[PDB]
Parts: sequence; structure tokens; C-alpha cells
Amino acid sequence: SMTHYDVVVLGAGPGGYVAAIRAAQLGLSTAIVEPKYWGGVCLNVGCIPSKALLRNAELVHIFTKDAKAFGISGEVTFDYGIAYDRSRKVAEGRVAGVHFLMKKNKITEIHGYGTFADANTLLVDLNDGGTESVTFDNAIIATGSSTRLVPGTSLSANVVTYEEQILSRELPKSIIIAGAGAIGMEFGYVLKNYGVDVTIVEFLPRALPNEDADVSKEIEKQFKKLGVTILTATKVESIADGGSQVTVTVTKDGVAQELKAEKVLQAIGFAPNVEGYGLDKAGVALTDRKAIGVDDYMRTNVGHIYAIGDVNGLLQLAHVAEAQGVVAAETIAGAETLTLGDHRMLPRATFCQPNVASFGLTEQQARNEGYDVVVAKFPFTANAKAHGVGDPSGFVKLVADAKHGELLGGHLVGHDVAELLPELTLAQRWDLTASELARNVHTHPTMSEALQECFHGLVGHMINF
Amino acid sequence: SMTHYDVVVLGAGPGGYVAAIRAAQLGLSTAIVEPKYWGGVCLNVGCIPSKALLRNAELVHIFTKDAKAFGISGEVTFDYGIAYDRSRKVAEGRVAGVHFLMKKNKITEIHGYGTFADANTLLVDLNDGGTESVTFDNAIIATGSSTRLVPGTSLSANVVTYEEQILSRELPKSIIIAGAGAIGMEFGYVLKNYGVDVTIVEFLPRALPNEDADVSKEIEKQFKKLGVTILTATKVESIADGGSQVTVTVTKDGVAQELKAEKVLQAIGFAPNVEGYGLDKAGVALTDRKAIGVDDYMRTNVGHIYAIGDVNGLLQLAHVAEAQGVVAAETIAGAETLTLGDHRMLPRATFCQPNVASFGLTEQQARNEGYDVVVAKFPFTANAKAHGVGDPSGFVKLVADAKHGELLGGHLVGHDVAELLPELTLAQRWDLTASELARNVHTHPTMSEALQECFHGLVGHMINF
Ligand SMILES: Cc1cc2nc3c(=O)[nH]c(=O)nc-3n(C[C@H](O)[C@H](O)[C@H](O)COP(=O)(O)OP(=O)(O)OC[C@H]3O[C@@H](n4cnc5c(N)ncnc54)[C@H](O)[C@@H]3O)c2cc1C
Ligand SMILES: Cc1cc2nc3c(=O)[nH]c(=O)nc-3n(C[C@H](O)[C@H](O)[C@H](O)COP(=O)(O)OP(=O)(O)OC[C@H]3O[C@@H](n4cnc5c(N)ncnc54)[C@H](O)[C@@H]3O)c2cc1C
Ligand SMILES: Cc1cc(S(=O)(=O)N(C)CC(=O)Nc2ccn(C)c(=O)c2)c2[nH]ncc2c1
Ligand SMILES: Cc1cc(S(=O)(=O)N(C)CC(=O)Nc2ccn(C)c(=O)c2)c2[nH]ncc2c1
Repeated sequence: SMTHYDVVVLGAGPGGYVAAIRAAQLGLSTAIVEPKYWGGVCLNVGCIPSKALLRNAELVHIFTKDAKAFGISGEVTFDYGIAYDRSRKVAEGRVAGVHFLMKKNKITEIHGYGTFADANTLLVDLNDGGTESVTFDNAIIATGSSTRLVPGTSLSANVVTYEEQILSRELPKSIIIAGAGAIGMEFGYVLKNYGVDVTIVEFLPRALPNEDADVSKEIEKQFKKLGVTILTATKVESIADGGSQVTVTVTKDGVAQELKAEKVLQAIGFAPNVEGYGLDKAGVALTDRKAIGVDDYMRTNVGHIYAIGDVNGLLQLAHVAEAQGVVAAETIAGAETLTLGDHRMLPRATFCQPNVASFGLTEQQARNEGYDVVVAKFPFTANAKAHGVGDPSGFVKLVADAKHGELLGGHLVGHDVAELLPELTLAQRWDLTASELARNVHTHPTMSEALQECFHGLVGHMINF
Repeated sequence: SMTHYDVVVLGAGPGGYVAAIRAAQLGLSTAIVEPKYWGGVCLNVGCIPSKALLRNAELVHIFTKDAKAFGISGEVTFDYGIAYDRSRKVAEGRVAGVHFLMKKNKITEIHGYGTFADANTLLVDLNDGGTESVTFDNAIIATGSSTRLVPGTSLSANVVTYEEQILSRELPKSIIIAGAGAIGMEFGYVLKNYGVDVTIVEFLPRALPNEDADVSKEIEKQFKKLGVTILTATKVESIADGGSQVTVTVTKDGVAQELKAEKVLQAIGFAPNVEGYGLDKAGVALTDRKAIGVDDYMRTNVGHIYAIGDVNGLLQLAHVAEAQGVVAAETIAGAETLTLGDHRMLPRATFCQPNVASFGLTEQQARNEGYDVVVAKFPFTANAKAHGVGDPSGFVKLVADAKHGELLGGHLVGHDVAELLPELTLAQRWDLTASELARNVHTHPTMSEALQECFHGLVGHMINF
């Protein structure tokens, strides 16, 4: 078959399908090619299902630890199979929503796998058998990333990635998780609350090493109190699957040690998908770290080809993919757009309980980049709402530049703190300083009150602390 | 006793003790007079214990009605006595924090009841017996408000206000709540979840009549599905306490009916405290509704006397009392301050399930005042986190001016929406329009994403809806 489009999107993840919607809004003939996951990893086996499981795990946590505090009585069991069932129903509903949005915007769905023939032609191997040739004036690459394995290791029946694990309705008696990033910590939180013995191994000296160091130590303590064994500054050397048990050999300070569990989860990182679909035949250049290179407008070395989402490796998150897709579409249409700038200023959150939420530079990074840093730290022990909900742990930490009080970063750990970033990222984008932020009245009693107290600390002295 | 201070504050509620803190930070000799409640109504018998009880009630709803959906083998029991005990423990902890803040800022506590002798003299009947004569350069009246009763009715053993009810460890079998404001609805939510038969009567034709009409319909539906009987456009004629039962005669459409229950809660409104402490001797003028009149800087008609908090009746909320206290202190000291202007723009929230959160003008009010209005509404059924937590009900509704997209109001109902207001009020006060707001990236998956989609709808078309 043969067809031609103004814009062709490769991949239907959060970046791709939002890129297609914006292009359609701008009056561009648009098609999107996807062979497997409509909504990509996020909606099928990522953000959507994992957060439903985290909610279920949270309820187990409340009951097993705080039943006395909340005056709860009764003998009950929590079935993980029902938790799994609900996560699949929630995922399937949002996948349907993606199809609704494609049709609403009159976007052509092409069900197959695309390979670049040249800089303007794409060959599609169709799922329902057959082949089709699609040409385009512009292309938006949104092919995602894949799990990076520990060097030397392989996958097997008892060594898995997030995909086989999140799709498992039955759990093992013990698991060893390689990687203390957000993914590894979230799985550890779910499995531990449902009775699994969990050990997490991280090569770097802190769990969640991308976060501010104060956040790392708070989350490590919470997870250890939850019963999770956390080994930081520890290197994984090998993984031996023996069917009846998996032996993991690790090293710390030159000493070797063998760990054993029924299963192992590989969660050390994700590599952009760049092989097997003709990036060479299109002339697309990769970076030194094997991600598709792009400029501020998500444009590759080829001017009419863009790369958005996890494949450019800038910040592998769903809301980042969506944003990059909007920039790309508005650039193609010559529309008014706004570049994202330094991707470190973008927000991010981890949805174990307590949540972790942050944007911008850590205190250490701000000082290491020559800023005259001012810091304000408010503990949730001085927050009325945090005591009301029964979780007074955590803090809000804001980093600012002393000259005008412009925000450099924010780092939160506490109950449902993920919802508190919008005020901070807005002020940072539009040059609102702490002296203006401190005048914004926050509703009482809310966790967000901790933000206001931090503003008072950046410009002067706190009031309720 | 005979002492003099630059600033004397009357009442230790959120307005009084924050105003005292700000005065101290500004180098003013400050004293504060309180006979009963340090932290006022809010910390002792208001915001603080109320939100602890509402947390307990939230957990009852999750673990009983949603037990099988979350895979719980049975329905556990919640003991209200333990919920009461935790609420008193939380309240005590925050009251102790106020005393800590007074000492930290070197503020002089005067334990007694103050009465004005003239415009510069306060006679304090000390709790420990004696009397003290306090003179001042400036005074800050922060005496709060008291419950309004239905005309012609009286308090008795089975007819109570918020204060007696929130301090009860044992619940009745049935109750009739007069008034469907935020306080009436919250008590109704707590008591209903703990097994009480609840009927709420409201004179106006909508529950939560101060919110946007759309919000009222949603919350009425949720409360009715919860088992609460709601009678609107219904007037209370009489309340007859007969020991073993209370008979409440109500009328709707010229038709009378008798409602019977074990107890009755009066929650129709609150009247500023203006009697019994010598406002006449100080010459402070009252409004036509019997509140202390103030200008934008909280000054009364007497240039050196101020009135903050509920006693001025502008907006009877704790965070409003705090902000007015900061304005009063800064004005007294001659420091840079920012008036609150139109108080309808300040935020507010109600903490039942679902939460209700709003600021600014309703759609009905905005049109009524001549604005050319644009409205964007996003339902949480299209939000990924809402399904994950198990509550996709509610919506986000933003009202903006069509000339430049300036925000006029925002109205939210749903899971945890109380925490989502800071971004909205920040943009409204520093003149950020829907165009700038739409560019602020929101973390995925959060409830706050529905805010960003609303921004898109105001500027053009929504993406995920
Ligand atoms: C367990 C887990 C939990 C996560 N939780 C969160 C979270 O809470 N928040 C968050 O922001 N992020 C989260 N993430 C990350 C999130 O999933 C990714 O950032 C996001 O999915 C990236 O979107 P994308 O469109 O760039 O790529 P993807 O979502 O991976 O989509 C790429 C798509 O392209 C398709 N494709 C690939 N090659 C081709 C080709 N040649 N032709 C056609 N189609 C092709 C693939 O089939 C795939 O469906 C999570 C990830 C995991 C694994
Ligand atoms: C059940 C309930 C729940 C509430 N929940 C919330 C909520 O979630 N959020 C919110 O924002 N608001 C809430 N409120 C409202 C909140 O309590 C008030 O808005 C707030 O307390 C007002 O503070 P204030 O300092 O102005 O007055 P108050 O807090 O009432 O303090 C006034 C103080 O002045 C003292 N006083 C009076 N006369 C004198 C005198 N002559 N001499 C000396 N001292 C004197 C009184 O003893 C009292 O302690 C709630 C109220 C109730 C009843
Ligand atoms: C990455 C992502 C995913 C979702 S989403 O997973 O919730 N989703 C794909 C949206 C959705 O389903 N829309 C609709 C609309 C109408 N009708 C009838 C539907 O059936 C479905 C996000 N929501 N908001 C922000 C957002 C971001
Ligand atoms: C109306 C109100 C009440 C509280 S509050 O009820 O939480 N409170 C009175 C603050 C508090 O207790 N501070 C401290 C500080 C130090 N030490 C050692 C303490 O013991 C207690 C609010 N917090 N944030 C905002 C806010 C607003």
C-alpha cells in the first residue's frame, strides 16, 4: 500500500500520541504507527498500572502498621491477585481512552512496525499481515527505551524486567532488586507490603541518588523501617539462575558476598531504542551515550525529523515526553511555542508512601554551579494537616539564589507531596521570586502550607517554625 | 500590675498569635491576651481536631465500602473512641507549639480576659485572680466569633453546637444537622461513616451554597449515595428537646413536617464577638451586620486599633486570619505590606470525601458582574491517578476573563483537591494568564494534571479530553 502525510509519529506512547494530537489541532495531516502498546509503556505496563498497585500497597501499609493508632479492629487478608486485577482494568481503560483521542482528532492509526527507508519514507510491517509504504514531510520519533541489564547478566525464568514482573499475578517469597531508582523502590514498596522478602542493591552510595541527599536518607530509613534491606555502594557482579533459587554475587569495599532469592528484578536503567528500524537509512545522528540527539525544539540533525520522549534520553518521564511532543508539533506548524530549556528544572515524583517530589537543582548542585545559595527547610512535624492524616514525617526543602530570591530547586518528601510542585515550577518558569511567593495565601490546614513557610524562610524568618 | 507594650493582641487564635509573631519579628514589644484557647477555636475545637476525625472517617469509607474492590478479605471495624482520642492528642500537640512560638519570639503571654477601658488601656481579669492594666501604642483585636442559633431556639442537653459535639467521645444513634455549610457537611461525613443516621437541613436551595452550583450538585450526590439525607430549601421553625428525642419542625413550600432524632447540631453560621469587652469604651465602630469595620490595612475607625480574623466577618477562615494579622503588624511597623483586596479571591477548602476546593468567583458570579467569561471543565474520569487511587469522581472547573485569559475563579471537587489551589491563586495575584499557565508542566500521574488540561481548554483545545 501507499500513502502520504504531513506528520508521521513513530510510537504511540505518551510522547507520540500527544504529539499527534497537537499536530492534528494545528491542522496537519497526521498518522501514528504502533504495533503493540497504544499508550506505550506508561499506560500498559508503566505509570498507570504501577500506581494502582502502589495504592493497594498503601492500604496494606496503613493496616499492618497503624491499625492501633486509627482504632481498627478485625482479622483480614489482602489478596494481591485482586490488586493485580484492578491494575489491569485501570490500564485497559486508559488504553481505550487513547483510541478515543486518536479518533476524536481524526488521526490515522497504522498498526505495525515502522522502518526508515530514507529521510522521508517509512516502511511499515503490518500486524494483520502485509506491508505499507508511508511518506511524510515531517517525522516525529517517539520509540521509547528498553531495560538496561547488569553487564554480563541475562534474563531467564527467575530474572526479569519490570514488564514480566508487573504482569505477574502471583508473587515470589523473596526478591532481589538491582537498582534503587524510582522504579526499584516502587516495586520494593509494593512487594514488601504484600509479604515478600525484598533486598534492594544500588551501586551508588544513596537510594534514589538523583534526589537531594536529605531526601535519600529519609526514604532509606522509611524503607528499612518497612522491613526492606537496602545495600548502597554495592556492585552487582553476576546473577546465576538455578531454577530453584537465584544467586546474586555482590561486592563492597573489595569484599564479595552471595545473596539468594527466588527471583531477581533488573531495574538499573533504560537505554533509548535506536536499533532495528533504519535510523541509519534516515541519517539520524546519535549522541555519545547512544540517544537520539536533538536541539531545544526536539529536532535532530535532519531538520524535518524530531525525537521526543525517552528516546532522546533527556529526562525519561511521561509528562516530559508529552511536553516535548507539543514543542515538536508546534515547531513543525510554525506555531508559537516555548522551549523547555534546562530539563533539570522539570518536575518528577516517586509514588511510594511517603512520596518524593522535586524539581530543579539539589542544594549541592546549586552550590557546585556557582550560585549564592539560600535554603529553607520545614518539617511536616510542624504542619497541622500532616498530623491530621497521621503521617508527620518528611519535610519541604527549597533552594534559591540569594540575589533576587529566584527558585533554583525544590525537594519534598512526605504524604502525597507529589501534588505540591505546580506552584514551584510556575514561579520558576515566569521569574517569580520568594518575596512574591510568600504573599500567596495557602489554605489551612494543608500540606501546601509547608511551601508558604519555606517562602517566609527564604525572604526572612518563618512564622510557624 | 502596670505594663506598656508597642502592640497588644486580644485573642490567641490563628490571627492573633501570628500577628504577634510578625510584630515581634519587626522589633515591636508585643503581648497577647487569651483566657482559654491558645491557638483559638481552630487548634482546640476547630480545624485541627476536625481534620483528624475526617481522616479517620476517610479510612472507614475505604476499608468498608471499598473492601472487596481493594481485595480485602473482610470489613474491619473502626472505634470512634480511638478516633476521638487521637483528635485530642493532635490538638494538644499543636497548642503546645503555639506556646513554643510565643516563647521563641519573646512574646509576653497574659492569661486572662481583656476589657477596653479607653482607646489605649486594657483591663485584664487574670485567670489566677488578680487584675492587670495594660496600655499600648497599638491594639490588634482578634477575638473571633461565636455560633449563631436558629432564631427562637435554645441549646440544651441534646441540642448542641460544634464545640460540644466535637468534644463528645460517644456518638448518638441519629442526628439532625441545621446548616449545610462546610462545618455541617464535615460533621455529617464523620458521623455517617461511624454509623449515625444523619439528616442535614439547609435553608438555601443548595448544599455548600457558597460554592459553584456544579460543585453543590456533585457533593449532594456523593453524600446521598453515602446514605445521608439532605433537605434543601427547607427552613427550621422550632427545635423541641424532649430528653429521649428531639423534634425539629421544618417547612418547605408552605408545608410543615416534624423530624425526630436523638441530637441536633446547630451549624447555620457564626457571629463576630463584639459584646462584653468594652469596644464602646475604645470607640470602635461596627458594621450593619455587627462586625468590626476595617479598611484594606485592617484599621478600625480608631487609627491605632486593628481588627483581624473572624471578628471582622470578611472571610471566617484560619489562613485568612493569619494573613490579616501579617498585614496589621506590617502596617503598624511601617514595613512593606500587601493588602488582600477582594477577599472573594482567597482560597478555601472542605475536607470531607470528596474534597471541595475553590477560590475567586463562581461562573454565576463572574457573569453577573459583567465579565466576558470562558470556562474549562475537566472530569477526573479522564485522569490517570484518580483511577489509580480508586476515586475518579469530580472535576476541575476554571473561570477566566476572555480578554487576556486572566483567572477569575477556580472550583474543584474530588480526591485531595484541597492541595491544588496554590498554582491558581499565585497566577491570579501576579497576573499570569491561561497562556502562561498552560506552559507549566505538571507531573504525571497526578490529580494536578487536570489543572493543566483546563489551562489548555481556556487557551484552545484540551489534549487528553
Ligand atoms: C514500571 C514503570 C513505572 C513508571 N512510572 C512512571 C510514573 O509514575 N511517571 C512517569 O512520568 N513516568 C513513569 N515511567 C516512565 C514512563 O513509562 C516513560 O517515561 C514513558 O512511557 C515514555 O514515553 P515514550 O512515548 O517516550 O515511550 P514509550 O511510552 O515507551 O512508547 C514507545 C512506543 O514506541 C513503540 N515503538 C518502538 N519502536 C517502534 C517502531 N520502530 N515503530 C513503531 N512503534 C515503535 C513501542 O512499541 C512503544 O509502545 C514508568 C516506567 C516504568 C517502566
Ligand atoms: C469545627 C470547625 C472546623 C473548622 N475548620 C476549619 C478549617 O479546616 N480551615 C479553616 O481555615 N478554618 C476552619 N474553621 C474556622 C476557624 O476556626 C476560624 O476561622 C479561626 O479560628 C479564626 O481565628 P481567629 O483568631 O480570628 O479567632 P479564634 O480562632 O476563634 O480565636 C479567638 C480567641 O479570642 C479569645 N477572646 C475572645 N474575646 C476575648 C477577650 N475579650 N479577651 C481575650 N481573649 C478573648 C477567645 O477565647 C479565642 O480563643 C473551623 C471552625 C470550626 C468551628
Ligand atoms: C500520559 C497521560 C495519560 C492520561 S490518561 O491515561 O488518563 N488518558 C489517556 C486520557 C483519557 O483517557 N482521556 C479520555 C477522554 C475522553 N474519553 C471519553 C475517554 O474515554 C478518555 C492523562 N490524563 N490527563 C493527563 C494525562 C496524561
Ligand atoms: C494556623 C496554623 C497552625 C499550624 S500548627 O498547629 O502546625 N503550629 C502551631 C505550628 C507548630 O506547632 N510549630 C512548631 C515549631 C516548633 N516546635 C518545636 C513545635 O513544637 C511546634 C501551622 N503549621 N504550619 C502552618 C500553620 C498554620
